[PDB]
Amino acid sequence: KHTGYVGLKNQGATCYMNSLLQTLFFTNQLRKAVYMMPTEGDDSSKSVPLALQRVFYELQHSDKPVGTKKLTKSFGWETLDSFMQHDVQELCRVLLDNVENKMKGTCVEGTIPKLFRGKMVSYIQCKEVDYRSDRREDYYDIQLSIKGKKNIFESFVDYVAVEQLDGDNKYDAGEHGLQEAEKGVKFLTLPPVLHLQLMRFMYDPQTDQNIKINDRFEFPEQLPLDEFLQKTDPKDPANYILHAVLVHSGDNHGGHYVVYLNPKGDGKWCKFDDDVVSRCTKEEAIEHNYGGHHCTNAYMLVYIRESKLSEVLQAVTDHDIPQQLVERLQEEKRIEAQ
Amino acid sequence: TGYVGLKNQGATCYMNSLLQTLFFTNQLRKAVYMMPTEGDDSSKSVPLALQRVFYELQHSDKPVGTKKLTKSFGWETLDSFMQHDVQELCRVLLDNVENKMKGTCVEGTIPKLFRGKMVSYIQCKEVDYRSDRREDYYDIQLSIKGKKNIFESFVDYVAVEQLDGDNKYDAGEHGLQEAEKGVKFLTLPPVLHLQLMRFMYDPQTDQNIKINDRFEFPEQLPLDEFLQKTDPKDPANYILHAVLVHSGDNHGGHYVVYLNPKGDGKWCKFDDDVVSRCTKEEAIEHNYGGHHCTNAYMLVYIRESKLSEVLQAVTDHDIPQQLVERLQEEKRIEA
Ligand SMILES: COC(=O)c1ccc(CN2CCC(O)(Cn3cnc4c(-c5ccc(CN)cc5)n(C)nc4c3=O)CC2)c(Cl)c1
Ligand SMILES: COC(=O)c1ccc(CN2CCC(O)(Cn3cnc4c(-c5ccc(CN)cc5)n(C)nc4c3=O)CC2)c(Cl)c1
Repeated sequence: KHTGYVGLKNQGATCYMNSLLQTLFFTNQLRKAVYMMPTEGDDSSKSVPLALQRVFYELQHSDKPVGTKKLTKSFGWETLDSFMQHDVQELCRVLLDNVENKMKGTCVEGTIPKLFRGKMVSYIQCKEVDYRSDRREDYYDIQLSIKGKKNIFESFVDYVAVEQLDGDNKYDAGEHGLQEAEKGVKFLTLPPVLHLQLMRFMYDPQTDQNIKINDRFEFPEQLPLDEFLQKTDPKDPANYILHAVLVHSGDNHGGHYVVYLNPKGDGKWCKFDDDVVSRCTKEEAIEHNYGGHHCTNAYMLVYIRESKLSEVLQAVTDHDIPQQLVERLQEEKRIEAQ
Repeated sequence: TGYVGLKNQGATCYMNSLLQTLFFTNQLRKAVYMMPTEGDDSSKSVPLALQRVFYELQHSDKPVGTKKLTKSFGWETLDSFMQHDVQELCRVLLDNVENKMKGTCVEGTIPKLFRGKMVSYIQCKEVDYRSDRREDYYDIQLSIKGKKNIFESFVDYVAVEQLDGDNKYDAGEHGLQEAEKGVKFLTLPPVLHLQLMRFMYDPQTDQNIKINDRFEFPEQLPLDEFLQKTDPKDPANYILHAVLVHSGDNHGGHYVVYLNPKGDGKWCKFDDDVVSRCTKEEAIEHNYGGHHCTNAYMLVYIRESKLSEVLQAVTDHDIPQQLVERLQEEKRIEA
């Protein structure tokens, strides 16, 4: 009510889910394209696209906290710990893959790659012979190492750092035999919506299963990324605006998951805590989640390219929801009300 | 502390708390070890799953897992535990074990430990008719809204209710009559499970909401004046054994339990895998509530006179060799 935004019910150990759902919902261009999916023939029992349409609809219209049971049912994560055994980016990929496939053949085909997909090069360059292997790869999200790094910039420096293949890890160069080489990645494109997960756990033998890295890790409100591009572009520099901060406090999957957002990209932040949505300060959304200098910190960041902000966050009206969809969900709600 | 914890493996809410609370019911634990579970399916048996959890809590150096248990009684959905009160889960477990103990040398352990008796009376005002009927109970739900403490809650619980107007009592001959109904406790069990009514329907909305009001409970609880008839050689004096605590507003809040397992006033906090010695004030007064939203929702009391028996020592010998061998082979196969 207060903030203009409604929250999501707490209905299980769904960990990152309500955070990710709010984050996706406020990707306005995505929300609109999801509204356009042709789901009239869909089975309301099995359709992930319809379930996301329903959730987004309620988030746009409802005054009361929105429920998500049909959604988790639709993509089959219903056990006591099914969310504990997946990272947030896997849930994102399930959701986005479903709706992307559903958009095939429609006027919004390719929305998901347009918003979230970038491209990178992986190379192996032989040092002592002349042979290089190049592999262009798409990515929808980036996992950044934080252990030993102070900020996003050092994480990106680490990401594109050259690795040496020598000694017992020499590269199989085919007819050139075993060779000393160097292996690394470079960014070719950065997408309009940039999903960064921070590596906040670590599966090491010395730590048995998984411990949470609670170290301080700084991210800026404004992130410039041109220097990590293979080739910059003067008519659109890679300047990114912080949009979402998904936060975990505690040490285990019983910890507290919340998400901070400035949904208009205007620097005015709210905290989304399941059913409770509250106005908050910039400091509480950003610095306070850097981590102890004490276990409350960010594990995922969403950035939007400056040049794409107005389009990615384009206004959404009630009229943007097609009439059939509105009547189907209204009838669901009337059937429930009886 | 000498005590091991339980793994966080889901939104099990009160389960780990209840589990520790029942494990440190030493007499219950011993009787659980004695159940004849040798022919039981290691996947179907709730009694075996309880034996296995208890054994691990007694021996393991590492946080103890609970998955075979939750499978055994089939609460495996995302919100299985959100839709049940703690006393329902306790009853599921105790019904399972009690039934398994039928026809065994420990038959009756569950009622002996947890089952008390009250009388429910209906007394007619204008005619001469009184109906007395005994009811049994394993737990008591105490109203806290507008109650200062446990004493006032018990006073509310035995308070007389008027059956008048359009809810007159249909006694048997005198016809519809104006009467008054109430309960008195006939007996109080050696182990007293008290759930506090910490949620209520709020008219201002239309959900259940959590009452975070202050509510006091004592370390020593005299309950004689709530009996129908007292016993001058054995007054109903109880000692606080467990404080099951919830902090927050919702089932995503934080569940912990405080215990003094030996009845000696040396208190520990059980937070899943973390078991930490703590002050008496942190177990007791700090969980009264008032304005964190951290407070007791369940209390376990033990009759003073029964203390040393309920908390009788349990040794490795008390676990039959067949059960030990079965669980050992179970963890051998896990390789
Ligand atoms: C046992 O109790 C705990 O210890 C504990 C419980 C919950 C949490 C919070 N949740 C952590 C996971 C989450 O999905 C964020 N997230 C996602 N991916 C990660 C990868 C990573 C890197 C590379 C690749 C290959 N391409 C795949 C994954 N690594 C190394 N760490 C993470 C990570 O934290 C969402 C929040 C934490 Cl922090 C600790
Ligand atoms: C928005 O609110 C929340 O999301 C919220 C979420 C979790 C909790 C904590 N959990 C509360 C339930 C718990 O089972 C304790 N418990 C048990 N039985 C109760 C009855 C009662 C009375 C009579 C009868 C008929 N014989 C049956 C039940 N009533 C009226 N209240 C309770 C109660 O609190 C365990 C801990 C709370 Cl406090 C609030």
